[PDB]
Amino acid sequence: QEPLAAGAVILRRFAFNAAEQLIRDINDVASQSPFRQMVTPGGYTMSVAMTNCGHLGWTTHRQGYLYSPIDPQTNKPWPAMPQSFHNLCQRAATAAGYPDFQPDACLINRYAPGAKLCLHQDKILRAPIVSVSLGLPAIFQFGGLKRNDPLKRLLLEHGDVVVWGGESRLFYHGIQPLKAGFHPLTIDCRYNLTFRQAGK
DNA sequence: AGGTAAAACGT
DNA sequence: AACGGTATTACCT
Ligand SMILES: O=C(O)CCC(=O)C(=O)O
Ligand SMILES: [Mn+2]
Repeated sequence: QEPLAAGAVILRRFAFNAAEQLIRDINDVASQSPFRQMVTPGGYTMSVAMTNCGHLGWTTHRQGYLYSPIDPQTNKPWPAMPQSFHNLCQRAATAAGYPDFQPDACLINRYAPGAKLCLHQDKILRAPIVSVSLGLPAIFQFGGLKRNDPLKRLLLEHGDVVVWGGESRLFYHGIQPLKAGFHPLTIDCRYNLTFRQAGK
């Protein structure tokens, strides 16, 4: 449990023991709602490929960003949140000092070599974010409330969990372009799980 | 009024 | 290649 910011902590290798099962469940989720690279409102295809599980999934469309109960690619509900995901999330939230967190949304990100996520805030209720890294390492940027607030850069390795909330809830953060490499469990990619409470 | 796109090129 | 401009507006509710 390392002090990233007010309300924020990195729990290194927290999910290491759970990771094989987590990855099996990512595969099961994506067999129903496939990974897709979404298109921004501005018309650019994101380098990260995404899917979701739980009641609500994050998606883009022409008018903005949206949490939706329906996957617009399949026209069916997102797959149910795996119990492995929910149990890990709750354990990590508890360890980070957010014992009452009840997520209803899990965004699954797959990073191939070169994929990034430019600095952004998680907007759209005042609950924490629990963010689980799997596979290849990546450099995570964590800033402040303003885009030009100085950035901490942290290598996130397989099994690391970052939790933010309270004063750091809306802080800008991001992922630098993924370096190529090998990981025994994911082979050639990084996955992240982002748990939120997106609904009432 | 106030929130949201940019979760996306030049130096 | 780290930093910051752009939304310094347009278009919604
Ligand atoms: O991949 C990560 O560690 C961060 C992902 C993220 O910020 C998001 O999906 O909103
Ligand atoms: Mn985010």
